[PDB]
Amino acid sequence: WEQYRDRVNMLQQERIRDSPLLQAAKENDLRLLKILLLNQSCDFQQRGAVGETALHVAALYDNLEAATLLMEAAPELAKEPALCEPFVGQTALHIAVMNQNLNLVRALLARGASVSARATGAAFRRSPHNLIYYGEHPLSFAACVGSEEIVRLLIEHGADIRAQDSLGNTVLHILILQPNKTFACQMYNLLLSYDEHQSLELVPNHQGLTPFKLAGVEGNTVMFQHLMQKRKHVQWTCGPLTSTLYDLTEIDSWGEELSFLELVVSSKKREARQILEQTPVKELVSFKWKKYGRPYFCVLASLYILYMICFTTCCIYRPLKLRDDNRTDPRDITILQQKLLQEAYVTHQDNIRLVGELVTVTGAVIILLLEIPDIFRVGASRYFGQTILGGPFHVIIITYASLVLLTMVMRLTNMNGEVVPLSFALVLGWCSVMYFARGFQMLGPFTIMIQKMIFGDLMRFCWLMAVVILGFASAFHITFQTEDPNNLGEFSDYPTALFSTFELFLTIIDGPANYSVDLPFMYCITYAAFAIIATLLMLNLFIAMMGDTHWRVAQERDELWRAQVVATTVMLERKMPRFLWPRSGICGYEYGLGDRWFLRVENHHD
Amino acid sequence: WEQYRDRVNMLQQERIRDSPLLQAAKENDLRLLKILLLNQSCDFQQRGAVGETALHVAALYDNLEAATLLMEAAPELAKEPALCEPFVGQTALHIAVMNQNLNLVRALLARGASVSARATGAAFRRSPHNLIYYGEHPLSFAACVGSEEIVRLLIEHGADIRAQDSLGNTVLHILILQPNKTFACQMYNLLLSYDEHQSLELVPNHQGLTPFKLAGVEGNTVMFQHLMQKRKHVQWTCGPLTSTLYDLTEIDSWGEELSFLELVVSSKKREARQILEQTPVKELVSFKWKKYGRPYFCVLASLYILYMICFTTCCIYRPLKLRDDNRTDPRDITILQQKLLQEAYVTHQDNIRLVGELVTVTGAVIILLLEIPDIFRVGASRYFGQTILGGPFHVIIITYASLVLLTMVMRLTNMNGEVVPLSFALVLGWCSVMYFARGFQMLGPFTIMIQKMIFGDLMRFCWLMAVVILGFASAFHITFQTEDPNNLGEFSDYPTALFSTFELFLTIIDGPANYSVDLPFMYCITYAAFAIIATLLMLNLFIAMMGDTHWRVAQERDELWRAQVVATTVMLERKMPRFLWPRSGICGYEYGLGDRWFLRVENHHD
Repeated sequence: WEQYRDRVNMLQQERIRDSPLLQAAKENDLRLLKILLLNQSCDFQQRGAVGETALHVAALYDNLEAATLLMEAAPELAKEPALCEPFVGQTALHIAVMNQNLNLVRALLARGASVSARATGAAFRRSPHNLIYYGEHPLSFAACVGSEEIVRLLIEHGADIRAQDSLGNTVLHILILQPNKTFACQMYNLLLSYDEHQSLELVPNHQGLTPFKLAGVEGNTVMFQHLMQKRKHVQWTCGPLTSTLYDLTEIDSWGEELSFLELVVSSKKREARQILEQTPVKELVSFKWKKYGRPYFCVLASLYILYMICFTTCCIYRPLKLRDDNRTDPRDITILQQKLLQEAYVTHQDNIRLVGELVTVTGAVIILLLEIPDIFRVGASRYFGQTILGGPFHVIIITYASLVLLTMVMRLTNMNGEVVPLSFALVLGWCSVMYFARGFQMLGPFTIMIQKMIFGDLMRFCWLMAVVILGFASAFHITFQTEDPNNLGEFSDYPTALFSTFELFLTIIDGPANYSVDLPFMYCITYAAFAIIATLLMLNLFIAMMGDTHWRVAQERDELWRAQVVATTVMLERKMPRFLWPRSGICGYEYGLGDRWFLRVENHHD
Repeated sequence: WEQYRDRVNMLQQERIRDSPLLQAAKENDLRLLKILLLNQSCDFQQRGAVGETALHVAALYDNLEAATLLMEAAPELAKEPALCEPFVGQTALHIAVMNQNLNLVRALLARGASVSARATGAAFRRSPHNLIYYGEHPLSFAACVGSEEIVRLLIEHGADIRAQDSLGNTVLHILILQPNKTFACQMYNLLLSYDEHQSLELVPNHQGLTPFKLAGVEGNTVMFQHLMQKRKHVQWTCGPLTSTLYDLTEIDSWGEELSFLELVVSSKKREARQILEQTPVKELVSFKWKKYGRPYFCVLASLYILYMICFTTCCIYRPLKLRDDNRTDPRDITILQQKLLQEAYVTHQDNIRLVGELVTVTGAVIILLLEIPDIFRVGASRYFGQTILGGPFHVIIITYASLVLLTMVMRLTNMNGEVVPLSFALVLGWCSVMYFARGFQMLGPFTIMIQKMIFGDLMRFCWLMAVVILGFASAFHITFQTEDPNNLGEFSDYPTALFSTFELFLTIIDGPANYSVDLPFMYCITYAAFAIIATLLMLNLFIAMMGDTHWRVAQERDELWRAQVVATTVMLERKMPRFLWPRSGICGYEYGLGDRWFLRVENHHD
């Protein structure tokens, strides 16, 4: 919260100016500081707003001389941390490390500053309010500021490289989370130089992520390449051809419930799908998709299309009889009604439809039993919100299965009105065939474009379209409110006028005309204005903005489709039985590499 | 006027060649000048067309030797200015300063040229006829030509830095108005070096603008950054984090009736909205919008939508009865008429509609008493013409309120025909909901695109559209003028033919066909030509030009939407009560900075 941080800095500067010791520490006025520190009647434990000492203020404003005379006067101030909520564990060593002062860090370490101090304040937690996240320990601070000498000098004073913060992150995790990806790899190597192993690279955080899995999730492609330099083995280089064995242990994750690939492809960060196009991963997912994933996806698409053909055939042949009562309203055109449950199964064709309806019911039950554990396995927002995992398609297939079971309930209890859930089920279940467009380069990018338009600019067109429809529909309705509806019935009542104005917006019905009668002139003026504003202008502006969007997100559509193919492959390997999905890669016992499994990549370089 | 300036130069060169003294001053022929100046029977006060002396002609053509021999011969020519209308106050010192001749300026200043001479001619006023605007005094001329030595030497001779021209502009104002923004900041610093204070930077012009407010209005972003360097205070720099206090005294304008932000966002210059994206301003307006402006705008949008729902409901349930007379015309389809005032309020539902109509009337009265003082506060052209301030939306909401009160007048006086102002009021009042699209990133840019298309290429499409409609409608009308209108009635008379050709232009009605009868062949030829030229070609050309426009002004649409958000925030703070809008920023009495208010910006720089 910006107001809270501003009010904290208000209090901090007020208590710095209010205390002469903190004021002399902030400025370089060492003289008044000297007369203050020759006073032996105080322990120099004066605190600011957040409980910081004068050594913290001297370290903050880079006053090395004021700081060193403070520790000659009071040597215990190096151990003292700040106390209040934004700075629960900040010491002067943290400020000296973050300011990258070698002499100040040496001077604090000479008098006994703790290297294991945890800055557990709210200003150091991984928060989007905070601009940086350097961890809690001075070693992670030194690794993140890029000062290798402070890292070496802290390790020589006993800084734990295995120290974890409140999120469970070690120094490797925090180094991966840095935006300065260039020298973060060099600092990663420098911290790996003191590993000595129960290795630091295999330590997970509180989310269960190792630094390899965290670099996969966060989309750190530079750190991913740097980490897979240490996991590759060049077999031979014959001319331009090079054979390389890549370790698949931390990528394939064969004996793992939650795999590296699933964590990469279901990550909420945009650059995480750039991990899927790196050298060990792209070849692995390409082999998995082109060898097992595409035929199984085609088979599942074929049986789902046959299932929807059966459901459509059962919908067409649904049991209807002639209506019992007689029509008194001339506007009533209903001639048929639903049969009762006893009347609906007295024919051989009715028994065939019963077999098909049982197939439809057990298919909806199969869909629910196959996707409810997938809701319970991951986050429900992450299940239904990810374009890559198939979120809206999961929404509409669960809705289709629920509508099919609701139609079964209404059929068993003789409830009239099955046309409503049957129509929603037909539309949604057939639109769920567009999930299987992911398997093809032609159809998948266009389906992603359709979804991006639905949740994008069609939604923003709908508000202003409803505004124009409401105004012009009310004008059209009150224009024809005094006229005979038998001559022009497009605006006879207000819902009909709203629907007619919606249809005239999209120009899917003709303009209401009757040349044998005299129409109101306000209809002519209002419809001319509606034709200029809605038809000629807002439709084609929406079409042009859709064309601009289609030009602008074409690349992102392509990475989203490749990530959708990877997600489909991961889901298919996870959910299908293991005998249909053999282990990818080759085992490495003949290479002297143990029971590990490897991917062989042969590449040509000039 | 170019003809006037050309005729002045005609006269000027005619009187330069006509007088031997001015001719000898123009050329470097110092010999004939010497025989002229040894004549002691003349005071050498010969004047040209605009009353200039020979010293002016010598300074114009960079004749230093002729000028100094003129000043030895006639020393009083340095005091003499030109006299006529384009050069009312121009002296030879002005020409010497503008030509950047150090020796000539020194020679004029040695013999008593006035440093306080005001060039009040028409060639020096701030005019779009004039290419440059350097002010009226030689100090502003020296500041604007970029010669720092002439500035220093004029101040050493007593040039007033607080001198104002006819527009009230000081040298700081004129330095801001220069297009050469690079060294204008250096000259601004050089003139601020002699300020000694009642400061020069706090002096307003005749428009009330200080140089800070003028740099805001004119969009001088370089001068704005340069002026906000002197109004910022860096608190601390801890690692990559920097905390800076920015002064909000000349930006927020809390106790001022016309604020800096309002003057920036309602400026008629295009680059002024680039002021709103600078470091102290963008954070301030973002905090103001995201903390108070967006919820108040959402609440006002919700109550306006509820008000239009009430107005639409009162329009739907408007009092109508069966018509008294009988229909003799078979083309007449009117079955209902308006009730009288005594007949319209004899029902409980009629009383509910009366309550809703009173709500509608008091809402229109609230709209008028809320926006008429806003017309009187600013320029009416600037109120109704600015896209950023909401000009056309103000036009249509004032028109809607006027139509509602007109409908009240017709209802009270039993005037038939309320459907016309009710229909215009319904369309315009519902289209006024699109004003509240400014609060959202989805809707606001698209509404700006709609307005830019309405006042842009739809207008230019309408003329050629009316041309094609007139020609083809007249051809269609005279084609079917001899035919039976009961078989094809689209072109029975000329307004119907015009409306039908308008609808066939946009393809919102079908082509007139009747296969049971024989149509004229000229209808087929003319409609084929109309379908090729108007439908296939001009519509899609207008759509393609709209798509090109949508591609080309997308960026400008984005700055216009951000400026609209700033304008909405400024209007909401100005018009709502002060207890709903607390003062932005933090007070600075604990920083040793007085009663000023500051914005704290914490930024990260690597």
